[PDB]
Amino acid sequence: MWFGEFGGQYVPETLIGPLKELEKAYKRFKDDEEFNRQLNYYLKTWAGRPTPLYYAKRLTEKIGGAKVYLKREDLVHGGAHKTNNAIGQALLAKFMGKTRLIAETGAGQHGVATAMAGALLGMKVDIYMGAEDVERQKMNVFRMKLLGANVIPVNSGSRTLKDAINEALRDWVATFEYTHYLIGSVVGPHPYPTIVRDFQSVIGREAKAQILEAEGQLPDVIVACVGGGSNAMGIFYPFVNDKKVKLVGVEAGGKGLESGKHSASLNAGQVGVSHGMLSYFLQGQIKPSHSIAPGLDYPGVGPEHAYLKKIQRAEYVAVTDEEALKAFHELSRTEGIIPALESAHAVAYAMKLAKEMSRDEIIIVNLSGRGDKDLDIVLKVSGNVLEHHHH
Amino acid sequence: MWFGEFGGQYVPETLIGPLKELEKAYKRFKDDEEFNRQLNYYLKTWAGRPTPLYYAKRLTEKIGGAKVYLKREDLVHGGAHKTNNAIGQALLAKFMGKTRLIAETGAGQHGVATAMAGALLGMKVDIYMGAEDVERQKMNVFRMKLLGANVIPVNSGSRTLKDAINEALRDWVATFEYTHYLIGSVVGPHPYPTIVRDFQSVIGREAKAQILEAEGQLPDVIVACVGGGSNAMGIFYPFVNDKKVKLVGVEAGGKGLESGKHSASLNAGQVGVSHGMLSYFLQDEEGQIKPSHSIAPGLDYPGVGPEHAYLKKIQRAEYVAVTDEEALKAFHELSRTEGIIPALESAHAVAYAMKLAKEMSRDEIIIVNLSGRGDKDLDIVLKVSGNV
Ligand SMILES: Cc1ncc(COP(=O)(O)O)c(CN[C@@H](CO)C(=O)O)c1O
Ligand SMILES: Cc1ncc(COP(=O)(O)O)c(CN[C@@H](CO)C(=O)O)c1O
Ligand code: NA
Ligand code: NA
Repeated sequence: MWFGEFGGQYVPETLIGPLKELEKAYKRFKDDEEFNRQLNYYLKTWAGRPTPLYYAKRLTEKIGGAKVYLKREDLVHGGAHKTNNAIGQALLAKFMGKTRLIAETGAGQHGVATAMAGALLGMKVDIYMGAEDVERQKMNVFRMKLLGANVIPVNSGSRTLKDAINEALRDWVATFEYTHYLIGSVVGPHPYPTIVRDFQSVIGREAKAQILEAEGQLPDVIVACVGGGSNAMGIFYPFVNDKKVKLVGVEAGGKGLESGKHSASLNAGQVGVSHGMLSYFLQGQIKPSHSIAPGLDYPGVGPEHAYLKKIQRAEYVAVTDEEALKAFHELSRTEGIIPALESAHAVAYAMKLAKEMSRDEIIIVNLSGRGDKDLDIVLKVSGNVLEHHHH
Repeated sequence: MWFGEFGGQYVPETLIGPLKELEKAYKRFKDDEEFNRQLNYYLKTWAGRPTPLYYAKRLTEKIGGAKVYLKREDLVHGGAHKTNNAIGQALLAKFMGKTRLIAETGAGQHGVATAMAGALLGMKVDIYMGAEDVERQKMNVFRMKLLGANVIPVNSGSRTLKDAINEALRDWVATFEYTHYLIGSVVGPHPYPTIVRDFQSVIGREAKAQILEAEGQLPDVIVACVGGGSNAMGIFYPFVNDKKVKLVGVEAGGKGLESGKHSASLNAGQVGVSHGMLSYFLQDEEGQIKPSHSIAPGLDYPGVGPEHAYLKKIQRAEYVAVTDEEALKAFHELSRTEGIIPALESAHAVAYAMKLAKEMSRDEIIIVNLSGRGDKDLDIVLKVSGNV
């Protein structure tokens, strides 16, 4: 239910019924032999798990400090970690007898992942997406439609991710008998922060096994970008009880923390109740975020991160648009890996942190997705660079 | 060198030395423990091998015939099988002491794969690409630039893949002491058809282990699309000596085999010589190499590898064609039914597998090589199919 003070289930009575049935089913099926037979089968044969853990040898040597490893969620089917949660919850929906999936999306990656998982399991898919996001993500919207999903543009409110979540919750209240609302991050009312984190925890379990195989020891630091916080919780959670392992979440610093154009909810947000949970939200109404990374757009953050921040188990930092863009280019040129702009925030901070650390020490960076989806954004900025040759 | 009467080394004397040195180096490193340790390390940790073998259960049940399995080369780093060969040859080049990679590309996929492998290994990369292809593939050209590679637009001739290969060979003759020419398909003079097939054979070795693990038996048919022929050779080669396993290569039927707008070199072409090999080519009465057409950008090489010409000759493999229309329907079908957006090249294989499955029995098994993912093709499909 709660993570310290944070999280909870602060919703109207119309949502209590749907959420209670979801909790019961989840407790029912999470450790069921037949459910896990199918989930592991799809994660293996369809999604391509396990993803590798890659030693960024050239990057490590260039910086001249700590060893930089990359957990390669960019290689998951769909090109992002979102698929892990999409498969888990969609299979849960199938086991519950649901025939329809709905989901919110901002960047379009979770919408694509949900569309993919729904197509896989023969379920109807409607994706709620803010009209301003629909406009910025033409090709992800087209991907969703190719996969058999319908994209419902949300014209209410600010026409962004927060509004898409609002419309999806309204839909689910009416249609929960046959519809499962597939939330895409560790956010919303209980049991969603737990369910999404549980379905992303495979990342950390693989990473722990892989780093023990590669280095004979646990990492000194784990760095992941934090939007809502699902990829970060996925890689963090299996290391939480290893006190050796430092955990660093990287939020979108945008145009600077002083500018008020960022998505650093943990850093500069206010504690409040929204979307059925107590957590940090940026504001005194909740406002749309800003980041070069379309995926770091949720105005709040998961309550388990708010908890880990308060008990000082994880540190949370910010990286600017400029810094993330530099890391996008650096990783591409140095390791031949084009990262998602979300993931590039984590790469950017890991590079700064590696410089200050010892050559015997180990950083794992969660590479939450690949950057094919971001090429239009990077082309637009790269085309506008003045004297690109000598700079 | 020869696959029956096909293959050879039809190059000027200036390239015999470089090809001899490559052949010597390859024979040495192919079975070297350290070379193979490093290659397998990069294929595992960087490229993400093994790729899974996926049972397309919904597609199988919709068609109501044979079991359709998909070898998921769409999940290799870069999104296509081209990476397997790019790493192999780039590592070979590094072991030979070379500092520079050059490569041809038409669709841009091999160009990207070469740029990725060169970036990984700290080598300079120049990609030769026909100006007509540069214009069609601006995002792949941009990918190559992001990876640190220099794309050289080829303005001579027809300004397509055949002209890029000619310029690449021109470069290599002058720069071979420090440059490796990283050919992207099972084409060119010996030893390239052999080397590329060997570096793609991992696909078939995995697929064989995976199908035995899944079903306890070898497949009845293997279906792969055939451009130059590398993804097909990769999945075919380990099953060649298994007599019961049928091999089906799928060429681009384009607007139709009678339309004169296709890339079916085995089905409709003539025996000829180009790019250092004796093989099947689409060539006119003047002996000149015709333009290829296909909705799939990657099925644009106007010939085919000599090992496929051989397998056709001895009737070990069958070669068929699938039209633009059929490939496009399969692109949509797979996306909707299995949640996998395939490359348009791979969709040719999917299209034929769907036709072939319907005729066959429910107990029988088909493996389709899904050579790449379709993210690169979304603009093409948006234009041709339209928005929804
Ligand atoms: C590749 C990638 N990496 C990271 C994130 C951040 O989300 P997380 O903090 O839940 O991992 C996103 C979010 N993307 C969400 C929100 O916009 C979506 O609807 O697609 C992403 O697409
Ligand atoms: C995804 C995919 N699948 C299949 C093929 C066909 O080539 P093959 O027959 O060598 O596998 C290609 C070729 N693509 C080549 C030739 O245009 C390139 O330079 O990129 C491809 O990109
Ligand atoms: Na946020
Ligand atoms: Na051809």
